[PDB]
Amino acid sequence: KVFERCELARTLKKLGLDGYKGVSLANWLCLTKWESSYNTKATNYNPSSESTDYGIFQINSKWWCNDGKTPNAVDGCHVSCSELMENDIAKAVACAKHIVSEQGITAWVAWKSHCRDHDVSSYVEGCTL
Ligand code: NA
Repeated sequence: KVFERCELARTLKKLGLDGYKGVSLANWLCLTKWESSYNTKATNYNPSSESTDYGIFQINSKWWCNDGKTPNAVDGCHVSCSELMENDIAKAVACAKHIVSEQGITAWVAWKSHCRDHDVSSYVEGCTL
């Protein structure tokens, strides 16, 4: 599923991400924009660790989900990487909560590069929340 921005905003808020461990909704919307363009089926190969980033949060297979093919890997979220690409982002959100709790918001390099020290208020512009 590719989300519209405000549709995603509403979904992330319903799933308890607004302010979760100090990360505002608009920050999550900026992160997911730059990571995946709001596409739940986004994938990107990471040759540095021969791994793949999956779904709207671009969660990596070396650490956080099982995909079988990744060498020297663990499954921190106890989930198949496929489940992090479901149209229903519930499992993806649960795993993001785990990641941010364990490693902090800086776990997402895309957030550091595009969102940190930027005004991200525009991500909720025109959304009913
Ligand atoms: Na894994």
